[PDB]
This record gives sequence, C-alpha cells and structure tokens, in this order.
Amino acid sequence: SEESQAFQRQLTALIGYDVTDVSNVHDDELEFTRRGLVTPRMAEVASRDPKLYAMHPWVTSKPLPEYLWKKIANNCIFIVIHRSTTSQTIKVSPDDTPGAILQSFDFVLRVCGRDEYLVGETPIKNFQWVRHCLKNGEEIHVVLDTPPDPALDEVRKETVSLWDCDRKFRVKIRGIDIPVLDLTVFVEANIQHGQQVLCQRRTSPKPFTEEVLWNVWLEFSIKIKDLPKGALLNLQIYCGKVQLLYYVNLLLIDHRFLLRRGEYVLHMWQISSFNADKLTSATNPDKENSMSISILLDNPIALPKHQVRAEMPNQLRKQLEAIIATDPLNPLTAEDKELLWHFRYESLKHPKAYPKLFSSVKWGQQEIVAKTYQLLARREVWDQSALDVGLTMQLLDCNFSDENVRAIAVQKLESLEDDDVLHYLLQLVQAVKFEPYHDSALARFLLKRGLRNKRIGHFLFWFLRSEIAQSRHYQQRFAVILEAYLRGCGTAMLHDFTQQVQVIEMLQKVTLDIKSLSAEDVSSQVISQLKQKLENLQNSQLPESFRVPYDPGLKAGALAIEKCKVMASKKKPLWLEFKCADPTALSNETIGIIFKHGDDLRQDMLILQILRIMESIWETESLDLCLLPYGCISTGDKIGMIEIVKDATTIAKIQQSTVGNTGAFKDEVLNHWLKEKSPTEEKFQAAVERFVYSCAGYCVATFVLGIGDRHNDNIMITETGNLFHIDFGHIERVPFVLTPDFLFVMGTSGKKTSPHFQKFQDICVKAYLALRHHTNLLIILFSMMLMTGMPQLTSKEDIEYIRDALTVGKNEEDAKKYFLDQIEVCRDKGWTVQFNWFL
Ligand SMILES: Cc1c(-c2cccnc2)nc2cc(F)ccc2c1N1CC(C)(C)c2ccc(N3CCOCC3)cc21
Repeated sequence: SEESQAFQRQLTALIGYDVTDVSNVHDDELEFTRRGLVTPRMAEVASRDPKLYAMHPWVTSKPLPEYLWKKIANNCIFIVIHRSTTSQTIKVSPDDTPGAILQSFDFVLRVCGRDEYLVGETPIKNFQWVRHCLKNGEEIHVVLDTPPDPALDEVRKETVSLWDCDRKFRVKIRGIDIPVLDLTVFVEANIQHGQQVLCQRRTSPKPFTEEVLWNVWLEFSIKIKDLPKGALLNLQIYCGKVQLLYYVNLLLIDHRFLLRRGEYVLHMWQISSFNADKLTSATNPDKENSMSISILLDNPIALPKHQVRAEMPNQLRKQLEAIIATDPLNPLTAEDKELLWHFRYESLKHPKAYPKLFSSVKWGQQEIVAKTYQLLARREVWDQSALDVGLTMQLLDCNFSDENVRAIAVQKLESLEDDDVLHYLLQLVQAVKFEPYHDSALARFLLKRGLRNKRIGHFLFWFLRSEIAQSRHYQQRFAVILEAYLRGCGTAMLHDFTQQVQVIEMLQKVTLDIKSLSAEDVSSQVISQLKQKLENLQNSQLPESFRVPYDPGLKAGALAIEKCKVMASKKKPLWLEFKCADPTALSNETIGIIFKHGDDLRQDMLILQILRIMESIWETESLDLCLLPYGCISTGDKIGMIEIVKDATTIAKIQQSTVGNTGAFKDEVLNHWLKEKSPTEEKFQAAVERFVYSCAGYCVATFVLGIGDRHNDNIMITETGNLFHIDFGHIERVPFVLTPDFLFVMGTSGKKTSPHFQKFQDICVKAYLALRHHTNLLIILFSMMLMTGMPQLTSKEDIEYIRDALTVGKNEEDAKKYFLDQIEVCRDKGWTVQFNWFL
C-alpha cells in the first residue's frame, strides 16, 4: 500500500505505540487480534446511523429526578433560540421532542458554545444538557444550525485432540540470565487459573550468578487434558526466608485453542500480591536491562468445544442462601464451595450466586469444567434477570479467567444505554487487564460501543491512550484495541484526535521544560520564559482550536497568555487559560486547564470516576449532593490535565488570608468569606445550602473510599458554596474532614445543633445508607480500582477497608449510629489533625 504509508504512521502518532512492531512477542496473538477485530469494526461502522453519529445526541432514559422536577415552573421550561444577532425565548413542556420544537414557527438545534446537539426522538428533558441547565439553574441557549455532514465521518476503505492426552504436564527450565547483577535463587512454575494456583513446582536452589542453568524437567500432577483455556504458566524467581524478584507469564493454551509448544526466551518484570500487572501475558520489552528465563514445552494438540436437582433440606437451603447473601469480598471455605457446587442448579436460579458459584468450580478438572459449560447453556434466569452492574463487574475481575463466564457478563453490559457506558467506561477499560486474551467479548464490546457513539469513542481513546503511555504491561493490547477503534471512528475524529494529541504534546514539553528552570517559590525569570514559550508556541504550532479532552463539547481556541502562570508548588504545574473557539459561545469565561508532572493522575481519574458513580446512585434515590468531580485526563507518565474549576479557592488559603501562616485557625473565617463573596442574602443562604450538601457528599464519599483524612489545601470551595476535594494522587487520624469552620457555616460551635447541622446529619445518613444499597457494586469498583490503579502490591487488608467503611452485615439502624459516631470524632478533634499536618 502507498496511502497506508501516511495512515499507519498517523495511527502510531495517535496511539503512542507502534502496533506493527514484533520485537516484543513470542507468538502471533497481537497480530491475530488486529485481524480478528476487523469484523466487529466493519459491523459497527456499517450499521450505525450516519447522521445520529455525526450529532451524537447525549441522552438518558432515567427519570428526571425529584430535585429537578421541583425546579420545573408550571410544567414549562424556557429555551432561547439564536439566529444572527436577534433571538427569542420559547415556552416548552418537558415532553417536547426537538422536532416538536422545530415546527414551532432542514435545520437542527445546536447548543450555544458547544459541539452538542439537541436532536432525536427523545423528549428535551432526556438530553443531559437540559438536565445540566436545571441542575445549576441556567437558561437553555440553543442555535439554529445546519446539521454537520456525515461525509466527514466517512471511514477510509480497508493433529491429535487435547482430551485424549493423559500425560502429565511438564516444562523444562533451561535457566535464567541477568545481564548485570550474593545469595541463592530458584524458579517457581505455577499453573494458574485466575488468581487461583492449580499446581506448583520448584527448581532446587542454585547460586545467583549472572547466568544460572538447571536443565530440569519440572513435572506437574495436573494432566494436559485437565488444562483449561486461559491457563497461565506463571514462572517466578525468588532469592535467599525468600523474596519474589521477577515474574513472567505464558498462556498454555494459545489464541487458536492450541497447546503451547517449543523453545521460549521470555523477558521478565521486576518488583517495585493483587495487582493487574502480575497477570499480564506481555513480556518485558527492556531486553538489555531485564532478567530472562529460558524454557521448553514439548509432547499439534488442540482443545475442543462441547455439544439436575432442586429439592433440598431446610438447614441446607438456608446455609446456601446465607452464602449467596455475603459480600463479594467474603472468603468461601471448602465447605462453602462444595455446597454451591453440589447445589449447582438451585444456585443457578440466583443471579447473585454466579460469582460465588463459578468460584466453586475446580477448573483443573476437564469433566467439572464440562459440567460448568453444561450449566451455562441453561441460563434462562440469568438471561432474564434485570441488569446488575455490581454483579456484572464481579465476573469481569481478576478471579475469572474463563471466556464463557466472562462472556455472560459482557452479555449483560450489552443492554446498558450509552449513558451508563460512560459511567462505567473507565473501569471497563481497566477490566481489560484481567482478560486472559487480547481478543475478548469485553474488548469488542468497548470497540463497538465506542464506534457507535462519538462520546464513548472520544473517552475510550483517552482511556486507552492513558494506559498505552504508562503501562509496559498492557500497552500492546490496548494499542491493538485503540488501532481498531481508530480505523472506524471516521476522518472527522481522526482529525480531532490528531489536533488533540499535538496540542497536549506541545504543552507537556512546555511543562517538562519549565519545571527544569526552578529551584524548590516562583522565580521572576521563569515568568519571562513561560510567557515567552506560550507566545512562541501560538506563533507557529497551536491550531485555531482543539477539543478539550475532559469535555469534548468544548472547543478551545487562542491562549489567554496574560492569565497563564505556574503555581507556588513543588511540582510546578501550569495554569493555562484558553478563549473558547466558538463565536456562538455567549460566555466570556475562559477554559482553564492545569498541566502537571509529578503526580500519577490515573489514581485521580479512578477516584473521580467513582464519585460520578456515587452521584448517579444518589440520583436513583432523588438525592443530590453537589459533588464536584472536575475533569481530569491522564495523558502520559506521571503527567496530565485538570479542569480549572471557576471561582474556587482552597480552605487553607482562606485560613492564610484572614489569620496568616502558622495557622492559628479561626472558626468564623469561612462563613464570612462566603458572606464576602455573596452579593445578596438570597444568594448567600443558597450558598450555605450548597455547602451543606457539598460537605456531606464529600464527607460520605471520602470516608467510604478511605481518603477522608486530608490536609486542607486539598479541599476547595467555589464562591457559590460548593465544597470539593482535590489532588487525590497522594494516597493519629480522623474519618473525614469536618472542621469547626465548616460547622460554623452550618451554624454550630463546639457543642450545639443548628437547623442546618441537623440537615447535614440527615443528608449524611441518607447518603451513607444509599451507598450501602449498592455495597456489592462499590466493593467491586474499589477492589478493581486498587488492582488496576494503585501499584502497592495491594493486599486483602487494603481492600477489606471498604467492608468496614460500608459496615457490611450490619443493619440500617446500627450503621446510622456508626456514621454519626464518625461525625462526632471530627466534632471532638477540632483543629488537631489539621494543625498536626503542618510540620
Ligand atoms: C489548589 C491550586 C491552586 C489554587 C487556586 C486557587 C486558590 N488557591 C490555590 N492554584 C494552582 C495553580 C497552578 F498553576 C497549578 C495548581 C494549582 C493548584 N493545585 C495544586 C495541585 C495539587 C497541583 C492541584 C490539583 C488540582 C487542582 N484543582 C484546582 C482547579 O480545580 C480543579 C482541581 C488544583 C491544584
């Protein structure tokens, strides 16, 4: 090809990884998966509606919450429509479709300021933009526009069976080789299914020289026929009690159902328990620095494909139901497992048993797996059950290495409306890390949902890009998936993405480079160089405009160079501000972005995403808690962008402005800072109200996530009362932050109970118990968040935190008093922890 000369090179610049490269493989799975994904791409590319894809209307089908109906004025909402200069307002009823607004005099209603549209056979109350304008209390400003051309979305034209082998499995350990290094070393070969170790053998310990040869056949007790698809040969290196130093993996049954054979020279990863990177089929690309193991597999041999009780004692049925009932983090004993397995079919009638049930399968037995597959072909009850994401997630996590088990989870995700895919996208993307193969139902599901929706597609991109840039363990796989998406998203977005990448690489350089200029307190000279470079950048590199990666509605244009700065901070982040590229954007507010190196923002992304989830949980119960989960995209290695939240300062700086440094903390400061930012009493008390919700939200949220105890230049408030935590990329005590200054805004002091503080407790306990009505879901998101986002060798102990936090097994009454105890610890401690942070 001759125009693939541009296209492929263009794809590599957009992906941030050369997909075609085969220097770091030992088989052809990645290349296979590229080819295997063409079909699911062609299928979505071809079946999606050209025009709806072009306008990507962002819509929901949940009920309009109680808090937003109470904001409707006599079943009528106002919409302002703009032509040239002149515009006029129109009365509308929540049920009005855009078409039923068009004939009210071919064009299309575009939102003012944004690349957001109000088109399609859904009521106007069902568009998120409208729901946003009610949320904050804004008028809906639209523009009579001609619909964008689908031609721009155009997509460029593109011999013996296994269950007959009764011989025991064995692998030759030839030896190991470190290029550069006084103890001893041995090799541990685990046959793994999920996190479960089926069989384990060791070499005898040898002296640890830069080369160690064993030449030994490690014979296993598991038969070849007893190997299940998705089994991992996990080779590990310990030294000497012992210590794990290098790990590496190899699928025993490969992507064409063939049993793995022959000579392998695999490069291994170092160490710096439950951790997604520990499961990777990827080899270490650093050939020169890293340790490698040499092995031999020999005996082709292929794995094939296949083609009742329900009357139990009382004591037994209950014991089963007690097991089904326990949380996702509860250990199943041998007794538990044997019980679930025997009552297989009774258990199948309970969708909630599924995780626990398929955790009872002895995957090291061919016949058992067969019975399991029999069982899965009988899933009417499952197939009929209403979607449960908490349940669906549990089956996609690290404890399930089975294509068919995982398929049934992805089956349920199929029914998510595009709104919920956005809510779970990040976590789903991360769950790809648990998939035993590069091609899987989960990867294809993300592929096609991404292709069907420019919004899911846009974030999909950034999420895969984020990992490709900083995970050697999973860049190859994500790269394959992203290339797949890119070859289907259509020229328009490829042009968008291209612009987006260029801009952020221009700016990352200006961050990299500026950071270097400062001895750790802003220099006078650094202002010269920054403002020079930002002018020197706008001259001949920055485009007329680019999409804001954390908000793809918003196009950013020229820089507000005058307003750009670098914080008095040790990580020297950039404070950039951009004019909106949209003339129709009847704002004047800039678009504010922070660029920061030094922090791992993948951790922020994860926590922020969880917060958006807690929000929608609250929505199901008609609660609003006015969390502020600001946009934040990680783009590379310890570097990314952060939404600047307009009119907001930190609690600490409010303490630093009235009292000064060495914080002799005063209580009245916040309340009269608020007062002094409020114009009227009306807008003041609304701001105090917003604070009661804001505070309680972040109280409940931070405690549950165990990130509650915080230094308070990490808590921010808007001039309109909105409290919100920031910089999550960090982590005697305190459950969450509820200081005398917050309490005084509520109207309390030391030991009292104002009208608002009662409401605070009321709102708290409601929020806390609402979360508990999704215990299972939060537990799994938290587990998954730890395993894929926080490198820490994260243990059971780390994860068991949220069990306690959400007081599992406890009744509603008992937990309400648990949470109220928490509040009272904060009441009791006052300024102690805050003061203690200082040093
Ligand atoms: C709090 C604050 C502030 C700040 C703003 C108002 C009052 N006091 C401090 N200014 C900054 C200016 C910069 F150029 C860079 C960073 C900050 C900054 N930080 C520090 C840090 C940890 C990098 C950070 C992380 C998130 C945020 N956000 C602030 C914008 O709101 C969304 C998130 C700010 C800051």
